[PDB]
Amino acid sequence: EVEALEKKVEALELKVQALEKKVEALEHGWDGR
Amino acid sequence: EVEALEKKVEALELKVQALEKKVEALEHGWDGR
Amino acid sequence: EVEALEKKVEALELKVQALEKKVEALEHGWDGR
Repeated sequence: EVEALEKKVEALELKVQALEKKVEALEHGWDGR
Repeated sequence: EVEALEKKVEALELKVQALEKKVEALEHGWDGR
Repeated sequence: EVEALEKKVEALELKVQALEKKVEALEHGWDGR
């Protein structure tokens, strides 16, 4: 159970990081995004 | 404890999915968004 | 293990909340964002 929750949490960390990069690019207009 | 953390994690999965849909719509201009 | 996962999950909750605020501001044009 705990090891599987570790997996889900790390998967969420990656998804959140990807969202952060995309949202920062939209906010700041990076490379015309 | 573990069952409650499962709940928090699934709640985060849904919030992240909703954010992904919204960010993809902004990036791609879906339906004029 | 469990206490550390609680920490990671709450950190994700804060990151997701910040993303939600930023995405809602982009969607709605709050304050010219």
